[PDB]
Amino acid sequence: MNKTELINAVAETSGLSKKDATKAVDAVFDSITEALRKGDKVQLIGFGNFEVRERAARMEIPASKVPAFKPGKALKDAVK
Amino acid sequence: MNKTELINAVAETSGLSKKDATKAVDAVFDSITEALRKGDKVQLIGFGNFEVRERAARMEIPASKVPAFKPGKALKDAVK
Repeated sequence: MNKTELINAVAETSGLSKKDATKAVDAVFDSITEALRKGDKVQLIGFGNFEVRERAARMEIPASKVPAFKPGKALKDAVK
Repeated sequence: MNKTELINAVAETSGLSKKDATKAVDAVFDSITEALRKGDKVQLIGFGNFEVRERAARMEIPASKVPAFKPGKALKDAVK
């Protein structure tokens, strides 16, 4: 499933037009990206959580930030 | 940021009403969950990819499926 297909699925099940579904899909992902940028954690009931972890400085290799996702029980169970 | 706050952010930036933004947010996450359930991979340009990995059977511990996320370059760079 790619982005175009996700937008089509969102449009079809929500009743929004494809133009509005597009706006909403972009806003979801842009919002999550902005929250992480600020160093906040995005906690979504049922789905999972997004957070940023810092990878430690070492061996003359600087520290860096890594976006990460932890699946929630609901997603873990649906996939099993 | 929790789900309610994500919905508010989506409503505010997309121009949709909070009721429609709710529908769209749920559809995004339900769609991604359904795609994984089917064993498909969700590839979203800029953000990242979701996929299911099988954890191997071993030591009289059965195999199991794990939902996973790989961040895309765009998200990696925005967060750094």
